[PDB]
Amino acid sequence: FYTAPSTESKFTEVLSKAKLQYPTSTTVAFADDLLDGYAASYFYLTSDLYMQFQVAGSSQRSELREMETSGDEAAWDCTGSTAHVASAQIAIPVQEDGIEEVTILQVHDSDVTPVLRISWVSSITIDGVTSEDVVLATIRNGIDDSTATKTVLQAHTTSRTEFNINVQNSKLSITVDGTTELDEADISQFDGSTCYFKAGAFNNNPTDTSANARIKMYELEWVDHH
Ligand SMILES: *[C@@]1(O[C@H]2[C@H](O)[C@H](O)[C@H](O)O[C@@H]2C(=O)O)O[C@H](C(=O)O)[C@@H](O[C@@H]2O[C@H](C(=O)O)[C@@H](O)[C@H](O)[C@@H]2O)[C@H](O)[C@@H]1O
Repeated sequence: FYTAPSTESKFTEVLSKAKLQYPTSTTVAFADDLLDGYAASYFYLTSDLYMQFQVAGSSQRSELREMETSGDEAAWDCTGSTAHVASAQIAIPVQEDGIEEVTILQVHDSDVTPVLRISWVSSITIDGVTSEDVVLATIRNGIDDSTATKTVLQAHTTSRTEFNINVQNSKLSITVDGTTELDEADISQFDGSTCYFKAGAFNNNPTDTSANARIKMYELEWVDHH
């Protein structure tokens, strides 16, 4: 009985440029499936026109993965001269008890490393400073370095928030409601990698593997320029 996100033309283009993964990395719905009215408990359109992702379990996901309209997977040069831009209007609800971190946007390499995760976190400690209930940027220091650089972007609000990721020429910037919160972070450690965007709900390290992470997107698009 779930309404499909494809019924809203504001999502037609990104869905044509996406495939849906759930509850792990396996695709459950390709672009043509998504455009043909795909809907389920973990991926549906709310009555007020949010595309809502929901998932439970450790490291489980309901996530769109960037695709080309050709059906090729997106695999752009992570540090190339072409600008790649993802924009999303996201409402992060108060998360259920036991939900501790939810990744909502990513730049992922074509193998096994997230270049960037934007995530909500219950708590984070960065160089001795503890922040509670914030939205975080995490940039991995390398493919062979499991550590990452972390930057608080925003105090969590239930309000619809505009996020923009701009990647170009080995730098990455993030704006939140129009304000730069990460200014040209270096990602040269992904020279020679290819990359793609992801958006949705990716549940990291829950303390209740039964609780549902839930994320709502009012707008979502990804583009490039030359
Ligand atoms: C890292 O995030 C991982 C996510 O949780 C998902 O599993 C994703 O699929 O892969 C991400 C990744 O590998 O980058 O998780 C590790 C971790 O949990 O061990 C983080 O490494 C720790 O980070 C903290 C910190 O920087 O605050 C350190 O205190 C700790 O010693 C580890 O370095 C990593 O930063 C990243 O979040």
